[PDB]
Amino acid sequence: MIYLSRLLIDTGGNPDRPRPGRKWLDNIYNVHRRLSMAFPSGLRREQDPHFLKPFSPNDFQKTPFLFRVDNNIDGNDKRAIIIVQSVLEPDWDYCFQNALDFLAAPPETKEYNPEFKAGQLLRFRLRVNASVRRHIPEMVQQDGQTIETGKILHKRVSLTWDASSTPDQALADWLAAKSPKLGFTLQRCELLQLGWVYGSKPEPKNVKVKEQGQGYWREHKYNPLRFRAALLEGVLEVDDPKLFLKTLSSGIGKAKSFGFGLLSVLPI
RNA sequence: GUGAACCGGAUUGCCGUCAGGAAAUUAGGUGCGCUUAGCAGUAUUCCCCACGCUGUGGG
Repeated sequence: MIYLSRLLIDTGGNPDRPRPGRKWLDNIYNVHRRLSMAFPSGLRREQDPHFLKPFSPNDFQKTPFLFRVDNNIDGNDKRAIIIVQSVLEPDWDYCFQNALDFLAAPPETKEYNPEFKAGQLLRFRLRVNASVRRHIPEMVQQDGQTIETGKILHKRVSLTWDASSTPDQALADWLAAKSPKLGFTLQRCELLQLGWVYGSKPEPKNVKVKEQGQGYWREHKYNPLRFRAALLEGVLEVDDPKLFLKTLSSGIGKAKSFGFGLLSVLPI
């Protein structure tokens, strides 16, 4: 079975007061870490019932869950929705017990058993990371002059199109190229949002040796994280019920640890 | 093992009954925070592993 969970954030109100929930969404790494803190081990929960001990990733279960962040929901109020799809039951009352300021509504969870027959029309929403891997010559310095270096870099960069092609056509072709393998066939696809997603990651770096021995003194260095994001919505038709269920709960692209793979399907 | 050694200033006691700081006070007169900007139609996306001469998988 699948577990589907929904979280709500205000992202509104008085701008002259602290808003930890709205500020929490400025870094995708922080969002991923906070969502990962919702799956504690059976020993950590017994030892620390209040989540008041130092946080170590080795004490939390590893499981490839997926999530997406949606915005602009109305009713005279602003809302940001976080939708999480997982293969395990989340523990929201352990993750947000000391951070109830973050949310504007209690978390909700439910079961999900999608059974689809062959040749069924579905309405889908999903966000992609438009990335391709290429060999790039290394240009450096640019101190008024460009100096080339002989090394060729294997780098994952953004998807590009020609001057006579619209981004929508390029993305539709790029998705229809792989849609045979995933297990569905498109009928219409339109691009809604195209942009970037940013984040920062801490990394330990050694500085000096310990006089008493047994380790170093260490410090933190921050590494940037940039991704190309494109949101799509449209209609699809199931080819075979076997590969489609594998496409779900797995992702349809890269950067799946930063909310970049999730298929949302409605029966039309 | 020294004008040194042995060596208690000790026993008893309430400072209690008395007291209005009180009559009177406007802190008022004058003042633009103003000149400025796509979260988007791109030409390298920070790191690692495997298969090829771009496609999978992890942060």
